[PDB]
Amino acid sequence: LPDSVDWREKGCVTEVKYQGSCGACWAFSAVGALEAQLKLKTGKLVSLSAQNLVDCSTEKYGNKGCNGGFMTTAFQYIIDNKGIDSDASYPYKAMDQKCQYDSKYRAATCRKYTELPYGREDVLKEAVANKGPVSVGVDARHPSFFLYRSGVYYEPSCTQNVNHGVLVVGYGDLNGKEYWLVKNSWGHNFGEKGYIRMARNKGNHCGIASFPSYPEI
Ligand SMILES: *[C@H](CS(=O)(=O)c1ccccc1)[C@H](CCc1ccccc1)NC(=O)[C@H](CCS(=O)(=O)c1ccccc1)NC(=O)N1CCOCC1
Repeated sequence: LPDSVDWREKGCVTEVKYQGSCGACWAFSAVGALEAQLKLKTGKLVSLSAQNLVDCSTEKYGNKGCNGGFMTTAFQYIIDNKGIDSDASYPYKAMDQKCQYDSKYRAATCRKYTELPYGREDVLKEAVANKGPVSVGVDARHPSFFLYRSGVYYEPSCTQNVNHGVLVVGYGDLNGKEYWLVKNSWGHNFGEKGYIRMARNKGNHCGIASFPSYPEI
């Protein structure tokens, strides 16, 4: 395993998106993971439809559109549905709509997904390096998270009580302090150009390694 990894360098991460008034962070976290796999298997990088998950991966999957969801059930939907549209053909309107999936504009498919063991940052590291970007949940209820702008984020009062779905696109160390490179979905005005570096190997800080998962085409 390399001392550091940044899947952006490998051209496997689309542009940071802005979820707006719709709390579909789970939707963005899920598509982000698939996008990296689509690129890794077709040399083509395309933003996948988050709206597609918000309108179609609903009750049967335990998801509530703009009111919250699960990355794993989002993957199962893509498998059951055998496809998901691209952002271009099924744009993000930031609100729940009637499912408008159209296989004519399918951009990717999913074969299965894997959930990693709870709290194991060493397994997450091995996955991020060898498999690609991993979808994880983090405790982002503290203001210190919102006010973030630079450096390795460390919040003493963080817990493993996750509530926000995001994407781990790499890891490394900045001045001795280890970190996870996390892509957020609050626009480019958050942290450093939409990303945030979170403390690594600090006892599953903010529960970043609590519920990791990634898709496989
Ligand atoms: C996205 C997070 S957000 O940007 O912090 C946000 C804060 C406030 C309002 C909107 C978004 C999203 C927010 C849900 C929400 C909550 C309250 C009001 C409106 C919207 N969070 C979720 O969708 C999470 C994602 C799953 S997780 O990463 O927390 C996780 C937990 C357990 C195992 C694995 C991963 N899920 C939910 O919030 N819910 C609630 C509804 O039922 C489905 C799951």
